[PDB]
Amino acid sequence: MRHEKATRLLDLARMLAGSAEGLTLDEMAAALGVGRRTAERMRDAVWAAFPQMEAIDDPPTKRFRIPSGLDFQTPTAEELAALRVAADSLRASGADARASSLYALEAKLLSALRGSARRRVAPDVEALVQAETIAVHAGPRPYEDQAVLGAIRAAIKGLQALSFRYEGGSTPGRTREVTPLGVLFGRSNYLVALEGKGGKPRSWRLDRMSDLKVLDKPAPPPQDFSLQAFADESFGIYHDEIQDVVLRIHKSRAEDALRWRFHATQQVTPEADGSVLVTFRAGGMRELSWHLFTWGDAVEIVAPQVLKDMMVQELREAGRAHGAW
Amino acid sequence: EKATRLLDLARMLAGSAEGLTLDEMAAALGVGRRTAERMRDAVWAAFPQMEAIDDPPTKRFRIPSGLDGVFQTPTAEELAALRVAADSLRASGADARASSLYALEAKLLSALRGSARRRVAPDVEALVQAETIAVHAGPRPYEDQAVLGAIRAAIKGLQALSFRYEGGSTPGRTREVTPLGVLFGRSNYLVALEGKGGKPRSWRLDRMSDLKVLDKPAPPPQDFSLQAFADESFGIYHDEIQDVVLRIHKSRAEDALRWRFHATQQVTPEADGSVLVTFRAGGMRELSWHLFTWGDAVEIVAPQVLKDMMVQELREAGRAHGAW
DNA sequence: ATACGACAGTTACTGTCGTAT
DNA sequence: ATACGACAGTAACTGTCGTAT
Repeated sequence: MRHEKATRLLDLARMLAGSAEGLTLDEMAAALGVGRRTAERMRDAVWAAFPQMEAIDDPPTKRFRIPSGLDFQTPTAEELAALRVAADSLRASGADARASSLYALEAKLLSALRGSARRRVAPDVEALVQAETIAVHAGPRPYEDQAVLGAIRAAIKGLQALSFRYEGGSTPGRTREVTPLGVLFGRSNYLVALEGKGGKPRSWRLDRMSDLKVLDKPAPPPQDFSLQAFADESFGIYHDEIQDVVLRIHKSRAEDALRWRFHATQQVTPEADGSVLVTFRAGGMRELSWHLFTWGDAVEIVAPQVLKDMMVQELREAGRAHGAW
Repeated sequence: EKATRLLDLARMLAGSAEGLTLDEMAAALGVGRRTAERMRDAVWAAFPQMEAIDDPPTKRFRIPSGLDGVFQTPTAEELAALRVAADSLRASGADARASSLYALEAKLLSALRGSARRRVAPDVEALVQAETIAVHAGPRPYEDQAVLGAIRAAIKGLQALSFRYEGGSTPGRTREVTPLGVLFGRSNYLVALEGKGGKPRSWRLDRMSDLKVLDKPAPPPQDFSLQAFADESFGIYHDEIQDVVLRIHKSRAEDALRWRFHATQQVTPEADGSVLVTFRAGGMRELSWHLFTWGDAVEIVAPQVLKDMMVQELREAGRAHGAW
């Protein structure tokens, strides 16, 4: 028996899918006409592609099977359109990984409708998807190398240390052992991970990570660590000292201020004089100084001093560099 | 990667509903046309029910059945991707877009068999807590289901929409337009033509009320792609389109390389180490806000309207904060 | 038993180029 | 326009063989 490397994967997945009790490596090798070792490699491959694949030990041996795992109810165009423009927005940004997964969810999701449903909602969704676009922010393009990303998620799922060369941060070029905490998709993307004894989480730019390896050591994360909370410690990406920020939006821009997102923790309070008071705690003053720049003259930096300072040092730096003086 | 591209192709042809050209299979897998032929010849062996449909003067190929149910089950990774993309909008402020993906997620889990759903449910939950998307600060989008509902309905009926627009030059006038689409962004906008040969202009959804879908045909142009219109600006605002050209000093040069300024982009390393960035777009304020991010490391060489725009807003805030 | 590498040695995929019905 | 070889040159696949659970 046989058929070429590319199609043997479907052929083996189909086999483990239609087996009740599972097949052993020597059963696969005989059904694939390939022989023990590369059937192992093929079993490898389809487990990668079908994480639903389970193995059952009836010792001494071991049998592998893909259980059913599916039973459809034909969602709406706007649901589908939502999914597509979602994925469209992501590949438009350069987030090829997040986009890929969503395009794959779409393909399998479409295929699972009937002859009728598929061609019937088709022009519906593309009508919608053309009548919707997400504006793309200017900024850095995220590194989404599903090799490095797959390695992170692998280590995280396993409770295992991740290892990589990092070209950044005070001593480039060299191999680093971390406890991976999570992935922070932002301007670029970041590994959130503890390095070394008694560390506290640091941000590792995916742009700068080569040569990942999922080590065989346990690296559990602190039981008290929350990726969200870690992200919410800063106004943007940078984790400075966490400041108490106090801003006063002029009345001219109060309507905006009252329907605006400054931080996850914001309290906005309207004032009798029509101005609006904004308080929140966060690091990332520079990143904050930038956004305040888009408020023009309608914002007063009440607190903290260090914000006031960086706002002005930033201002005068561009001001001479473009001739505002 | 490359062991599953045959299977990635077979999924694409089972969902395409009318097929791909032999050459757009090559573009959605980055393969080169000849390679794709062999992929097609091998998908056909795995999926003999694949139809070949003439669409002159090329062919389409589609799997009309759907795959085996084992190539259809979505993974925890894809499920988690939907959620991270849902929770990203929920957090943004964009609760109408978000609840269609949660609706989709819901109908995906429900379609799993019981014992399968309970086994993947924790794998995704763990997946969604190891990943989060930074929410940038900015306006909380206005997504009134009834305002969006009205707009889409009109676009589906190719009908005129009339609303009262509290903004612009005579606020309160109820206006009748041809709705072309929606630009989701800082706040959200209706892009729409108004009357005889009008040029497309943007309408804030939060400045709309009294939305009626009238039964007057409102056909759009079909040269018009909403995407083209969106990309006419650097951000949201559509003033006169400028040929913007900047040099990123060689200090911040590696960032300039892996940076997105515009869709009409071109960045090339100059000789002295600088990087030259060129793109074509209106919206000079939003652009000058972004150039503030670079501080001293960017010089504006054209246009002067962007320099005057930068110095205006640079001087506006410098006085406001005590800089000079 | 399976998990899994290191590693000669065959071959398969890639793409370019024609010749077809 | 494809459906297809053919054919060098590139790249992985394969199977044998270790060593570890």
